[PDB]
Amino acid sequence: ADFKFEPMRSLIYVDCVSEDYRPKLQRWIYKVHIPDSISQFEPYVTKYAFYPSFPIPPQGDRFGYARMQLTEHHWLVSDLDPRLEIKAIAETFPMDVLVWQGQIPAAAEGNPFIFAFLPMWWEKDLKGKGRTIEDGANYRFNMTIGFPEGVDKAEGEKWLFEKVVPILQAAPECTRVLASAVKKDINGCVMDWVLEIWFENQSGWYKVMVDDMKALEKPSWAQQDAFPFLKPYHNVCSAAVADYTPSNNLANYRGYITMR
Amino acid sequence: ADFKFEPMRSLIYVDCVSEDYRPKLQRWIYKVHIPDSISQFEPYVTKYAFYPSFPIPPQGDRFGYARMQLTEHHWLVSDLDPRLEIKAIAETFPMDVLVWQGQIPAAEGNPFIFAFLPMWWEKDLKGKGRTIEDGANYRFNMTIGFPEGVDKAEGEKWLFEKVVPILQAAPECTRVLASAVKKDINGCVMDWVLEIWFENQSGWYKVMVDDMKALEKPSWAQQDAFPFLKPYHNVCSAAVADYTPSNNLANYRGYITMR
Amino acid sequence: ADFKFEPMRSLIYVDCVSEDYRPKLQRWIYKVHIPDSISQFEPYVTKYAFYPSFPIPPQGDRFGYARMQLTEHHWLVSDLDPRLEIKAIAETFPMDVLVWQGQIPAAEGNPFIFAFLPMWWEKDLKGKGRTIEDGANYRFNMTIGFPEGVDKAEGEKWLFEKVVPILQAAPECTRVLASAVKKDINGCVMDWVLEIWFENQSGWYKVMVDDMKALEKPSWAQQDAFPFLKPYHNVCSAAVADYTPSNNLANYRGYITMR
Amino acid sequence: ADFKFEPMRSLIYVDCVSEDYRPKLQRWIYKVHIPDSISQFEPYVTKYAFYPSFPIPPQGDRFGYARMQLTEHHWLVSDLDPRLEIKAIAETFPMDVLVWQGQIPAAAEGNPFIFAFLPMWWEKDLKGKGRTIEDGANYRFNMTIGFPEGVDKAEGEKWLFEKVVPILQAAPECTRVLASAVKKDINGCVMDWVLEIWFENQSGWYKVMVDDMKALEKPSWAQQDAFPFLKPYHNVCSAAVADYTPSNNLANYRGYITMR
Amino acid sequence: ADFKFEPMRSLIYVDCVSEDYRPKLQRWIYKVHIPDSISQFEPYVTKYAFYPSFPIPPQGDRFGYARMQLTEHHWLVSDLDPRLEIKAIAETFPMDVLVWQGQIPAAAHTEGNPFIFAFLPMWWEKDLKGKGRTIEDGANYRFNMTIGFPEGVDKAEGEKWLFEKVVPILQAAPECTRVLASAVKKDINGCVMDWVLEIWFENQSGWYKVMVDDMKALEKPSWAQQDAFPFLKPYHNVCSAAVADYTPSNNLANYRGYITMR
Amino acid sequence: ADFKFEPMRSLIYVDCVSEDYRPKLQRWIYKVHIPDSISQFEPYVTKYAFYPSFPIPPQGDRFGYARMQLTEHHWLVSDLDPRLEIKAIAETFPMDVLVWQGQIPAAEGNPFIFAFLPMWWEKDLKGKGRTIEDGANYRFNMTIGFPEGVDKAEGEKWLFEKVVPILQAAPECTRVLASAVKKDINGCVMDWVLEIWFENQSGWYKVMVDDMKALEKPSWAQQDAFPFLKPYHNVCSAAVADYTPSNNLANYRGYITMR
Ligand SMILES: O=C(/C(O)=C/c1ccc(O)c(O)c1)c1c(O)cc(O)cc1O
Ligand SMILES: O=C(/C(O)=C/c1ccc(O)c(O)c1)c1c(O)cc(O)cc1O
Ligand SMILES: O=C(/C(O)=C/c1ccc(O)c(O)c1)c1c(O)cc(O)cc1O
Ligand SMILES: O=C(/C(O)=C/c1ccc(O)c(O)c1)c1c(O)cc(O)cc1O
Ligand SMILES: O=C(/C(O)=C/c1ccc(O)c(O)c1)c1c(O)cc(O)cc1O
Ligand SMILES: O=C(/C(O)=C/c1ccc(O)c(O)c1)c1c(O)cc(O)cc1O
Ligand SMILES: [Cl-]
Ligand SMILES: [Cl-]
Ligand SMILES: [Cl-]
Ligand SMILES: [Cl-]
Ligand SMILES: [Cl-]
Ligand SMILES: [Cl-]
Ligand SMILES: [Cl-]
Ligand SMILES: [Cl-]
Ligand SMILES: [Cl-]
Ligand SMILES: [Cl-]
Ligand SMILES: [Cl-]
Ligand SMILES: [Cl-]
Ligand SMILES: [Cl-]
Ligand SMILES: [Cl-]
Ligand SMILES: [Cl-]
Ligand SMILES: [Cl-]
Ligand SMILES: [Cl-]
Ligand SMILES: [Cl-]
Ligand SMILES: [Cl-]
Ligand SMILES: [Cl-]
Ligand SMILES: [Cl-]
Ligand SMILES: [Cl-]
Ligand SMILES: [Cl-]
Ligand SMILES: [Cl-]
Ligand SMILES: [Cl-]
Ligand SMILES: [Cl-]
Ligand SMILES: [K+]
Ligand SMILES: [K+]
Ligand SMILES: [K+]
Repeated sequence: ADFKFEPMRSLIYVDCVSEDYRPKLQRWIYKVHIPDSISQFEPYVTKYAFYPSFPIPPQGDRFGYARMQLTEHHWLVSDLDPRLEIKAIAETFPMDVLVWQGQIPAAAEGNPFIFAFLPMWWEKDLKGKGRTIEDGANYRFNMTIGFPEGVDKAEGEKWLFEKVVPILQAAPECTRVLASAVKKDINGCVMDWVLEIWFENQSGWYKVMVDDMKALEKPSWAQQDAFPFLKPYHNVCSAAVADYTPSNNLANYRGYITMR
Repeated sequence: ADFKFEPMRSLIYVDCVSEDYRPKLQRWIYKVHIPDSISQFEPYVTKYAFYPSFPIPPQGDRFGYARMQLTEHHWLVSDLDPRLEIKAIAETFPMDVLVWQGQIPAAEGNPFIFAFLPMWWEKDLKGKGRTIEDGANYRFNMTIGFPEGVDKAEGEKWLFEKVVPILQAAPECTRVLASAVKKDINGCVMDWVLEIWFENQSGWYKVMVDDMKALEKPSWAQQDAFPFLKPYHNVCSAAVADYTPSNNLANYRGYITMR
Repeated sequence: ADFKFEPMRSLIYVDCVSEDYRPKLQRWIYKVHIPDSISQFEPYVTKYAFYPSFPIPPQGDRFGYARMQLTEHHWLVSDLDPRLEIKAIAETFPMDVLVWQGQIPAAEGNPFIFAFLPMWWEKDLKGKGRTIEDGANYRFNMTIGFPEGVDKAEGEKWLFEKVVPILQAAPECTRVLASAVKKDINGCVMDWVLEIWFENQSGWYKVMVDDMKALEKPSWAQQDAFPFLKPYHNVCSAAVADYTPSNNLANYRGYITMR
Repeated sequence: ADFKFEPMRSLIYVDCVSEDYRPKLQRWIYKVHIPDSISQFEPYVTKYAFYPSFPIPPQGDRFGYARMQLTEHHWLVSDLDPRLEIKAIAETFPMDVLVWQGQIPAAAEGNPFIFAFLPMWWEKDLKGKGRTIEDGANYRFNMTIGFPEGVDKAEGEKWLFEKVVPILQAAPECTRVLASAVKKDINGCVMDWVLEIWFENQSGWYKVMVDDMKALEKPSWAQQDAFPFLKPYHNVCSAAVADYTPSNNLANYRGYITMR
Repeated sequence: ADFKFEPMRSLIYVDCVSEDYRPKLQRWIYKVHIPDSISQFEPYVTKYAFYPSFPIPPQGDRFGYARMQLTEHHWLVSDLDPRLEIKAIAETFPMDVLVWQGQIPAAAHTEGNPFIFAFLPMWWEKDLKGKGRTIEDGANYRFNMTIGFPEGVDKAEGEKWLFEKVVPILQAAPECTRVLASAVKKDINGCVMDWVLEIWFENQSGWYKVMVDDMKALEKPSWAQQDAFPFLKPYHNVCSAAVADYTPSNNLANYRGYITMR
Repeated sequence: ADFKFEPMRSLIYVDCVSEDYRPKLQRWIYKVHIPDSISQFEPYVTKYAFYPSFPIPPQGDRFGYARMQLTEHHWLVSDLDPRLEIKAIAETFPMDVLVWQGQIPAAEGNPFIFAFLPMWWEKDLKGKGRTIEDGANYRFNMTIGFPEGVDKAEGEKWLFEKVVPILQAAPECTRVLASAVKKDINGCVMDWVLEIWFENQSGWYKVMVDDMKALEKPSWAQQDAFPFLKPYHNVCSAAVADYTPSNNLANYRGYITMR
């Protein structure tokens, strides 16, 4: 049977729940996970990249801040096609990785693995159209949200656009707003939206995403007292990243060369 | 909604209208334009290459000769899909680029010619079976668009029944390939892209200038001699080599400057 | 017209019929064939790799053992689409290559076996979940095609109900994978591709020679022992490693010679 | 005249004095500084790499912790040879870079530029000889020190190797100790030693470098009350880094590709 | 015996004497010469690059203008050490290449131009104008020129002329943004050239204004081999190229074989 | 203190004493040894390459034939300088590697042969001027060390006045190169490295076995026939191709596994 041409960009929000885990998690990612991954999908993934998160900002924990990285893939086919379950070589994946990323708690309950599929192009351009790289360095705050069980999706959308987006648009500190609807049909991801919101720096982020958002009234479905009113790491995940990453893995990886 | 699998090769004819602009245009292309471009389409363009033009030959001006390069992309999806208009980072594009390439004057402006094609040539009209072992080629790539109110079928008939026979008769011409432009993608005025190979500039001239004097002047002619089309508007061209070092998705390592 | 999205993995079984031909065949493959191939299909082939065969094992000749390599491509479109027949530059292909690989004699010629598959194995029959951490594999890749007038369904039933169970039972065998050949693409005579992993040559021999002695000789047998198929015509194979340095779209930098 | 074969490894300790500067400094480093640098020394530098610092640990400020990265070069000739002062193209260097790194304040004192030359091979192997990458992920604490004005160098050396290093050796948390003398003859660097001290993690670092070092008595020349007893960023600089960096710039750099 | 550490930058001035030869010469360079060269010196050459020449400017012929490229190597050891003459695989080098480049004439009837291979230190010895120029300051038209004074001209006198008569005209011209110079290492391979200069402009017009028009003010030296600056015999005592800041042909990093256009 | 500029090429003769060890040895070399090595010497080694050996020829065992590969390094400094003994990260080195290569048995082990040379061959004795255009070479690289108490000058005289003239006379032999081993670096027992080219295995055998029967057996002979030296102890060799894909500082991208 045929395989469908299904170009998509996916994002995984990778946390590191303790600094003591960082060397181990980082080693697994770069030493073990990259080659396993390329080995499997080189023929049908056109880009595979890691975007290390900037230092967690103040109150970033309330946004499900990924303290390790964003993992980004560009697919030509759906990885959730059941035919793609068969692999000559399976990935080397210690259960410890789940501890390091917080999927399993210190045994807190655990945090889910958030793997959001999107179209390759942003669906909505809500602020900053025409911005070039010449305009300067961006503090790029990528955030995914999923409305809690039994909140009507259209009602969540209405909240987002009526209440939240206008505050982003109004803030001179915010230079760019982009959004896409999560493709729910692919893997049953709980998230509904991915937004990217750019600032000049952490202080700008905080002014807008913490101080300006104090004006919002608390929705009836709120799972925390303040914006984003969603349960950290379960219904909201995020990372602040730079414009550039050296970890463009299909082009740039040359093995796990160690420092002398 | 779905995105359609639309594998295509595109060619852009990049001129440099004065030698005094060459350093600036070349810098923009290699220093600024490459990274902006790769940044945008790395996931759905499988090849992105520049083919620097050989020195403009005698009477090359009459063929809309691109004095900088051909720019070549291989796409997996149509770039003219409206959904692809949204970009996180837009390209850095000074207005001066338009002057350098001759789109804007600083007597008359020339259009930006961006022709989409299938990835494989539709017609193989001479030289089938030629290998790289057979020698170095002077590859004359030429695109033409018939003027307003010329029946396309009539233009096609002229091309294939009058023009190509002259190419076939010349032993100096080693290869003829052609494809119809995909006009449905971006409204390009051009109708055909041909590639015509010679051994060298003198062969090109003997055939494309001297042998073509035998053609009679069509009624729609916009100039007295072949190609009878308005330079840079209804005909563009470049002569290029078999190989380019500028295979940008594989070969680019930043704008390293000479010491 | 449209081109169909047709992701496929293909395998070619490349023999070297005499050791005296090995330097010449290897030179052609790496010096001439790689650049010709990349030149043609860079935009619509996502991976192009050679897997050198391990030394031919005892009785390997009876399995149509490829003494040079497996050649592997990953395609986004069918290479047998008639539109893909047209190429600006054709491959440089000396007739001697056919001699070296045994397609023609300098007793009897062997066919060119080019099998198209889906990119993912259809059947996982032993060893699901094996990781690279579990150790080095001796990977025996084997393709078979039932002789003329053997019912395909009957051959399939034999393969999966008689042959594969012997593989499954052997502790020496760590992995069994299989896919049906896509016969609709290029008319390949082969019906199945299997990959069967061992620890080493001795394990391969214990299972593929000694354990297979238990099989009844089918009525259609073309040789007395498993695989009961005519070497190089109805069975081809190679044993290869997990890794190859010849990942050609990523790793090739020209034919640099030893000092 | 001849050029001397002078193989050396150099380290630069690159700070970022405010989180608000991080995007700008990081952009300059990766977008502007890399190509300028490669352009100049590609023919006589065999390796050029950046090692991003792990998050600053508790009390890391007291160690002159470089909040951006270590910059590492391997030279075949001395960069301080006066003939090497001439360059066709000079580096693009906004004065703001000095602000971002803390060399100058915002329009005697910011912090000096610390550029330490070493031999390519560590001179002293004081703990953990034989360690392989198979033995696990390392938290690699690289630290350079320079004794203050009018402290006898031999006396400082004796203190380092007879008082400080024994505490490192006694700690099971410390898996590796390496040291080299700074080549002072190259560029007049104030630093005298570079050490690298490995731990499993941040907690190990802190247990040893803060808690175990409380047992040291305060030298007469001390410029702060606790180990390392040297003035942060002036007489001590440091960074904790991983075994691997994706920023192996002579091999891995493909231009400043921006995230979509 | 020991090999001496001898870091050097070399330049070869590669001409193409007819446009009809360009496809063949270019094919040889990129298809045959690159891999042969890398095969030989990968272990002791740290950079190998080609800088294609800009279109020959007006009166460029009088400057021994190389119509193909500059070839640039960075050596760790002297290639003229006699021990380096032995090579497992020798370069494939048809005598036709010499025709294409103008070293020999095309066909026996009843001199061409010499091969100019100049060794330099890796760093310019003299920075005479434009110190501190960055890439941010804009695109350069980089005119690289090598000169060798004719037989029986005192070298010190030639030097004094160069630096005290010629360079001041460059200094006075606002069109000229950079002047760099090094003495040729004559001890390596007996090259006739004495100096390599690089002189930067914004563009061809600037080059011409300065190197042709402003130089008309020079008086003609007694040793002159032509009436106008540079007063030296084209291709024999003067060679040159105008090149860009950047080349895609950084061959040790960038070469992936002779991939042909579709 | 200073480090001396000491440009050298070194060769290591890597055997594989049983086919059952080949997957494991090959995995260690490509998965573990490459990154460990690059990690250590990237800043002062300009080239690091593996040349896989062709199949062992008839009687190749008598020449200490390396059944895995030649390992080749180009150094800027002496790796045997005692200061280079200190390394942040030591190589991961299972003792089994010594079994696989035959240094240790599962009576007698074979030594590790690591020969340092100048980067350029000292003697060109046949085939000067041969280019890659002249064809594919079967390159037989052989190192020899005269036994204890044989005068070195006498061995040299034998090599160059008795052995090499047989190579010179044979039309099957297209190239002879030789260098003296640098004994001062690491105490290597070997005295010479030669490379001797043929067209193929048959040519190798005709010359190195049949033509060498004419030599009289030296008094110091450790075996009856040429090379008259103890296999793997006083003679080691490999036949290799002109090209290797394993140019490790340029070409390595991690241990990507076959699908
Ligand atoms: O990036 C991760 C990853 O493996 C994604 C992925 C790729 C291919 C698949 O078939 C698939 O199901 C998932 C990733 C990561 O970056 C960190 C982790 O802990 C786990 C991951 O899967
Ligand atoms: O090649 C050019 C180019 O930018 C093509 C292109 C790329 C991405 C798109 O989305 C698109 O619509 C077009 C190009 C060039 O080479 C020179 C120029 O002056 C302008 C160009 O666009
Ligand atoms: O791999 C080979 C190859 O060329 C396959 C192929 C590609 C495109 C086509 O149109 C086609 O018909 C075949 C290959 C090889 O690896 C070795 C050979 O000797 C010949 C080959 O074709
Ligand atoms: O490492 C930096 C740097 O400037 C190095 C250097 C190398 C060679 C020279 O001749 C020279 O003058 C300087 C560096 C860096 O890597 C990051 C920064 O943010 C600032 C730096 O100076
Ligand atoms: O690069 C060229 C070249 O041949 C250099 C060289 C190297 C070693 C030698 O011993 C020697 O004599 C020369 C070169 C080129 O790149 C292009 C040309 O057109 C001509 C050249 O010589
Ligand atoms: O390449 C090998 C190797 O390790 C060489 C080497 C490097 C540095 C040293 O200090 C040293 O003593 C040796 C190598 C190989 O390629 C295969 C092997 O089996 C063993 C090796 O050492
Ligand atoms: Cl913590
Ligand atoms: Cl586990
Ligand atoms: Cl900025
Ligand atoms: Cl709360
Ligand atoms: Cl749809
Ligand atoms: Cl019109
Ligand atoms: Cl008619
Ligand atoms: Cl006209
Ligand atoms: Cl259709
Ligand atoms: Cl044989
Ligand atoms: Cl049959
Ligand atoms: Cl049976
Ligand atoms: Cl039989
Ligand atoms: Cl690549
Ligand atoms: Cl801060
Ligand atoms: Cl002080
Ligand atoms: Cl204090
Ligand atoms: Cl000496
Ligand atoms: Cl400019
Ligand atoms: Cl003269
Ligand atoms: Cl004159
Ligand atoms: Cl590289
Ligand atoms: Cl065996
Ligand atoms: Cl051959
Ligand atoms: Cl002995
Ligand atoms: Cl014997
Ligand atoms: K204390
Ligand atoms: K004059
Ligand atoms: K004998």
